[PDB]
Amino acid sequence: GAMGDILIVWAKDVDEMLKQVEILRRLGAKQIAVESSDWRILQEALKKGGDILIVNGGGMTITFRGDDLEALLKAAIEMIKQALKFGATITLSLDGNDLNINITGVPEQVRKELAKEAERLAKEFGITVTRTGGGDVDEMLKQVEILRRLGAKQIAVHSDDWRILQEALKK
Amino acid sequence: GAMGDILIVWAKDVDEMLKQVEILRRLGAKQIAVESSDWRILQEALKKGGDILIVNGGGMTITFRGDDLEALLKAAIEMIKQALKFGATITLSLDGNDLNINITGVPEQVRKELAKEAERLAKEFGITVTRTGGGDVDEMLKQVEILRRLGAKQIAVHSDDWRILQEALKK
Repeated sequence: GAMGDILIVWAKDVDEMLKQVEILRRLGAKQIAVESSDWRILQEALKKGGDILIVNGGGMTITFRGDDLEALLKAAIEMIKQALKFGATITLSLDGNDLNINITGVPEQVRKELAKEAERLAKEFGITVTRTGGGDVDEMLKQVEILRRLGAKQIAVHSDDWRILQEALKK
Repeated sequence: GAMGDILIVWAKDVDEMLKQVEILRRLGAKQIAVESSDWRILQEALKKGGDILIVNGGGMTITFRGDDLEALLKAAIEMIKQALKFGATITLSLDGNDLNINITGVPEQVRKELAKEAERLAKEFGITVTRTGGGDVDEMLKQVEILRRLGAKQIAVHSDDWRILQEALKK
């Protein structure tokens, strides 16, 4: 199209991913790359005819959920400060009662610490939290090979995510 | 490679982009997609042999700079709350004394408001701020065509960015 070749659709839920693709296809979108921490969502993207994927190999998605946006923001702000200080790249967006946080570029131990901190903040601010993705480098390698077997043509990795995974592989 | 085909490198400075590419190439990285709000950085990516680009068509990058990280975080947190409430996707990362904020998925008027708010917060917290990118839909279309003339093979747009730009084109 006039604005580009590929739209990037981010998802942490397979049904929300399919809803977003349908909206964009109705607006005349053609090629769609799906970005997700959930390997199953990337597999669904391939099943439905996508072949460009963006992974979260070493990181995870944290989703705070609640009626009170000010409570979600208080929890997210503590996650932002801690994650940034450890050298993370963090992406935030609102979707109804969800505040979605995609985290990359921290070692596995630090990400597990952040996941535990998310659970503590959820309890502190009277909200719920879900984790999407979060695995080790061997699982990342295994799941990338599965995506290729299922017909992925282009798999993209955030450079900070890749550098963390390469460091984990050397160890 | 074993972890994927493409690394995504984000940049708001052309020299930092080239530094990151060299680091990754030394670690054995091959294909690199460059993501930037600055069309000149995307043009440099093509000049140096890249052909995959990720734009920020309707959004912008805001960079707070200062010695006091707690001051940068105070300014960034006000930007996060305001941008999220308007329906933005925001990506944050630290790089030395810079706090980088990539904003997509808000209409042009709201983005201009956020840019003015960034200038006010910089003054309030005794830090500096720079804007990278930020243009209208006609400029976006013009610059995408220039990237294609300069040999771009795949141009990706965030779906929220694309939906804002499509809405601006209908108007």
